[PDB]
Amino acid sequence: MASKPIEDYGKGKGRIEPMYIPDNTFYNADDFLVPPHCKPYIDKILLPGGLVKDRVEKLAYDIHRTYFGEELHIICILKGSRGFFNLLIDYLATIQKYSGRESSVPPFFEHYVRLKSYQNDNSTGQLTVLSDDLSIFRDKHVLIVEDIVDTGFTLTEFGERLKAVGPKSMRIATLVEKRTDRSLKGDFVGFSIEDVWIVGCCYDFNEMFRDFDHVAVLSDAARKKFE
Amino acid sequence: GSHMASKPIEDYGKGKGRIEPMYIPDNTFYNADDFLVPPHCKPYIDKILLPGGLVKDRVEKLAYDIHRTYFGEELHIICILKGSRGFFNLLIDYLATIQKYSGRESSVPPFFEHYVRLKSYQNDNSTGQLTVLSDDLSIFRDKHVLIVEDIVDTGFTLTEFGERLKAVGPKSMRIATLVEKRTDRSNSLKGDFVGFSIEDVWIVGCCYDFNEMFRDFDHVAVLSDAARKKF
Amino acid sequence: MASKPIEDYGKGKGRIEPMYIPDNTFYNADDFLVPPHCKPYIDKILLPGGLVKDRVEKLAYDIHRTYFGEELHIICILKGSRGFFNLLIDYLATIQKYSGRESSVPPFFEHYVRLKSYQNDNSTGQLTVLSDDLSIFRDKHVLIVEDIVDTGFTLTEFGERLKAVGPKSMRIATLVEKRTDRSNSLKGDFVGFSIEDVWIVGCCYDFNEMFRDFDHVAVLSDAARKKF
Amino acid sequence: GSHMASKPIEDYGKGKGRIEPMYIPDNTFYNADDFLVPPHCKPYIDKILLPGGLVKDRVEKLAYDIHRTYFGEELHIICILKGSRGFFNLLIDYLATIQKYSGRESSVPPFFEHYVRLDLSIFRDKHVLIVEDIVDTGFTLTEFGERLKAVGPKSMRIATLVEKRTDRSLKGDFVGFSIEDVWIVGCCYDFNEMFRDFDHVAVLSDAARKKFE
Ligand SMILES: Nc1nc2c(ncn2[C@@H]2O[C@H](COP(=O)(O)O)[C@@H](O)[C@H]2O)c(=O)[nH]1
Ligand SMILES: Nc1nc2c(ncn2[C@@H]2O[C@H](COP(=O)(O)O)[C@@H](O)[C@H]2O)c(=O)[nH]1
Ligand SMILES: Nc1nc2c(ncn2[C@@H]2O[C@H](COP(=O)(O)O)[C@@H](O)[C@H]2O)c(=O)[nH]1
Ligand SMILES: Nc1nc2c(ncn2[C@@H]2O[C@H](COP(=O)(O)O)[C@@H](O)[C@H]2O)c(=O)[nH]1
Repeated sequence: MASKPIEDYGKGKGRIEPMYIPDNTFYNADDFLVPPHCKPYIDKILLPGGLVKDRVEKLAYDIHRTYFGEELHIICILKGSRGFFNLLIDYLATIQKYSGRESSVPPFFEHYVRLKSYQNDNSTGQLTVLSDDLSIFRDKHVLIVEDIVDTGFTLTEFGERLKAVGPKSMRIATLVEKRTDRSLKGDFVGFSIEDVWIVGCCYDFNEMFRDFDHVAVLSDAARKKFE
Repeated sequence: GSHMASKPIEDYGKGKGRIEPMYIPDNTFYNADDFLVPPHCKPYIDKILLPGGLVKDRVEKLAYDIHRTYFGEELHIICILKGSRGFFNLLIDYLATIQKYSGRESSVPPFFEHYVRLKSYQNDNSTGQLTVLSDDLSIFRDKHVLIVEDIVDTGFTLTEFGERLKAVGPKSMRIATLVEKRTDRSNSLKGDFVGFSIEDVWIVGCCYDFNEMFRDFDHVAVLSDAARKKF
Repeated sequence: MASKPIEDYGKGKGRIEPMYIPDNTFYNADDFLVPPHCKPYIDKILLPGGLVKDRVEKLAYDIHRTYFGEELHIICILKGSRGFFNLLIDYLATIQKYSGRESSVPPFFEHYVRLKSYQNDNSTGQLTVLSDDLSIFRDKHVLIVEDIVDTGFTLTEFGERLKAVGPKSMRIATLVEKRTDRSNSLKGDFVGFSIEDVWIVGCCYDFNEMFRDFDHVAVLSDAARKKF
Repeated sequence: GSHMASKPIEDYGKGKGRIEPMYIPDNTFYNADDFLVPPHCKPYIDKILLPGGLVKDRVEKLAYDIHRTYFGEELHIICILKGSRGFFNLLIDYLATIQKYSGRESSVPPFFEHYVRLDLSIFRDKHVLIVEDIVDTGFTLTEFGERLKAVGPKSMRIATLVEKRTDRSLKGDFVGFSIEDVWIVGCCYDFNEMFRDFDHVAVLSDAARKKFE
């Protein structure tokens, strides 16, 4: 199951659809443990931390099955928090420890890549991305992990830089994808949500939600407190 | 309810002053294909009522609520004896972690865990077996007691046991349960620390089961016709 | 492989030996998190709780290798929330959830049993606890789980009762065994630690509820025995 | 015997007033057969130095010690981007659980996490805890410490999982273990990715070393 044409990157072709969270749908914050300093800025919860963990477990099972028997290289893109990647790796490590333990099944490799914005030399002057050297990914099966997909610009621009070194396959894992006017889709996606700005778990806003372990929409009270 | 430790014995089973459980509306479910389900349970499960991670987040919040109610007090927790998957094991895990990291409360006796059976449990002294109480409840005289139960459907087991416990004169009596079913029955028993309020349906998964069919199913669901038919 | 002659019960034949803890060998209690109320009764620690967890993970793996692909019935000699059986089952459940053959092997069964034949105390909706009738184990592969083996009399007696219903195989898992001065003394098949003959508290073990929140294992002190 | 945040800056690297680390005597090991080890690692692992569970129990105790020292104060924790983030991640995990279940009695802003390469203005007048996987020569923390002192923090302490008894120097304030002068791998340390899925700590064998050097 690990081979996939390079031209299918960003299409989510043949993927298992994410959990769908309908528009303006939430849980009551009073039903969950929330930090006392965040209470004044949170009244509703989008994704409970426990529901995030159940979907990340399922994505790790889906990933382990797609690459079983193959050497896998997982890239952690350094945008915002490292939260989602850490949780995903923890479950993949546990599954690896038992499923397929009896073989010369080489364990997965982890890699950390940084990005920097760059203005190309063309008549539009539009932005793109510059990466760390990626030559080590030649002829490898690569999984790129990103906290959330919003416009899809980061993974589109990054994707072209990685295509240039000729990897064997390229897929995307992300915790959330937004339904927006704002095209690129992931292959292993946790949730599909409405077009709103979220915080909590691996997301933040000026460190105000650094100890909040559930996902919520950024409120006007938080924007105000801060600004 | 919660809050102040002391509470009139007469309020047992009324859920007075409690923090209301998470409300799960009638006929509301999740897609089983979004979660990890054992292959052998798949023919019997199309929809999930409560994902296992949602169950754990609610148990964490109930452990918080309980700790705040009994802050600075000696607490006796009576667990209706269940197996490894019972609700009391997860609740105790969270209460033990909160207790271990509450440094300012080191002078308060840590909680005491007790096991009860609802029929006469016989034993032999000093033979190292588990101490399970049944006929003699005298150790609870003048103590703060919390009874922990997997689910309140009719609650008759808790009403009958509660009348026996009252006769020894405990200082306070409260109930913790993961799930309470909605009923039109008047004056039905209610818990004080309740995880979820659900429609009156029969559930399996997590601490619940039906002829061992869902012994490794880590989410809660309504017992289906195909599973009822398998027997 | 799951097969094993019934007469080999209690011999520990063909086992993987347990981790050996030498005589008078301890860790400093100041290096670990200990409940303040227990601090006056604990100066040395025998087994840190994380060392207990690493050995339980290894035992679970050993058990999974022995019974892979077979129908397994695990007997918990009744204990509460801190019993060794709960921790063992947590790791066995994880290996089972990710075993590699989750559609082609039957998941294990858990049973709750009393040591002696008392009158059943069962009722509808309550935990099934077996006492007087052990007949469900006829022709089954059975694993009996106990917190610790000292003299071995408990498991010898219970063992004779289970042999009367004719199980397919019988093995024993225990966290600790004691190095007592006997010959032909019962021993387990999946054992966490071999320790010197001393009386222990902490984790699944206790002494008059004094170590109910103590998550490491230690020897029982005279200060502790004095109090009570 | 103190658990208080204030501390003179000139005490940085001296380990003054610390709780000594667990002492692991020279030539003391555990049998590797008593633990779960990845099959591909087995031929390179002669014996184990520190079981993963022993590491976790020591990190939990360090986290408890850290929480008491800064209780009620705003704390800024720096993860030095040198080697693996394994030790920092485990330490933060325990500190976060203690914080979530500790004093819901107001104020005390929860701790902050920061990642530094190898600019510092944000640490002026702050309580700072610098986290490093292991201390060998002490050169990394001596150099970085002089740059941090320049911005004028309120206090500066160090947390590290292991310190080595090298040949006759910098010491941390919250230290897991004291070991002999050997090169280690596994759990939160690695060598050419060879021990990436190994959950316990061992000494790097010459067979492993010679595979790359
Ligand atoms: N906190 C937070 N960050 C977001 C959100 N949507 C996008 N981002 C950030 O913006 C980055 C760029 O996403 P893009 O628009 O390129 O797809 C993401 O990697 C993420 O860090 C959001 O809703 N909340
Ligand atoms: N599996 C399952 N057991 C239930 C359900 N409702 C009640 N029970 C069983 O009935 C017992 C006593 O119910 P109670 O008296 O507390 O309403 C519970 O401890 C539980 O084992 C249900 O929906 N599913
Ligand atoms: N707390 C504690 N209980 C023990 C110890 N040794 C034996 N036991 C208890 O004594 C029972 C009988 O052990 P036996 O001598 O029959 O093997 C065990 O099941 C256990 O409950 C010990 O060192 N500490
Ligand atoms: N894997 C491993 N890395 C070490 C060891 N000793 C030192 N290092 C690496 O060397 C870096 C600098 O140590 P220093 O000599 O500056 O104290 C550490 O942060 C760590 O990444 C060791 O025994 N094993």
